[PDB]
Amino acid sequence: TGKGMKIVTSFYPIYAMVKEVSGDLNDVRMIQSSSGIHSFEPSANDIAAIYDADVFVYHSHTLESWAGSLDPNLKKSKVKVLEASEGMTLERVPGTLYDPHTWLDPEKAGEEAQIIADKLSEVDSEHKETYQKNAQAFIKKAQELTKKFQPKFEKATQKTFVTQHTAFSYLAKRFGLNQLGIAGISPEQEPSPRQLTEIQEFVKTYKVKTIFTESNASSKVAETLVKSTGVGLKTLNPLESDPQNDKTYLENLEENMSILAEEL
Ligand code: NA
Ligand code: NA
Ligand SMILES: [Zn+2]
Repeated sequence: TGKGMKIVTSFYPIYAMVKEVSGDLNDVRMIQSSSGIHSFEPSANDIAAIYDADVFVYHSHTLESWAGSLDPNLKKSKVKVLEASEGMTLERVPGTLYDPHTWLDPEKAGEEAQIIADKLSEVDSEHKETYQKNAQAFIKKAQELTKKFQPKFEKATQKTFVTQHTAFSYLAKRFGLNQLGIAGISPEQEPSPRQLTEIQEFVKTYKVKTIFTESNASSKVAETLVKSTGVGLKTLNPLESDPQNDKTYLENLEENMSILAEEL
């Protein structure tokens, strides 16, 4: 063919992971309206752009809540709608609600790459070879990232970190670390400020030096935490936006894995 399969994609970890699985094969574009995956709701335009694509790929029913309820066979469409984490077992929001933030655990990015290739290679049978090997490398350089880093986080310099929202729960757990998010699983679940007072002392108790913000401006509520008791601000990417740059997906995961481990 002289085109490829037109493929729409919810947000970055998906963008990057379909693109890595496809290599040079398909027309992979991202819903790229822009805003923030947790609170984002597709315009009539994006909806029509989905129904217009050959393939649409999202992360999970627990994140992109519109997606279930996309109705191609009714709205006269022929999209393959693909939930890339389908089957993947998600941890419950602690103590109904589940943490979607898989992609940040190198192993789990790996498993999601696979699912992608599988579903892609049933939909576009010819290119099964290209998908399964692109994914295969991916999972391989992911298992290697886990290996490079397991010792880093072993040597500790103690455990705990605090991030702008609750995104690193899966990373942290794969590495013996424990995290605290200023916000809940989504950035719009902001503290209280009774919660703010607790997290304030958590910084003290567990003796934490850097609060990790994002660019993604909407945490003054973090800024104002150096700007209270304690000190120290550094930015840590949950990969919900794309940084663009050139870097691969795993290259960006690794880069923020640097930052976090270097902080010890
Ligand atoms: Na479908
Ligand atoms: Na092929
Ligand atoms: Zn998030």
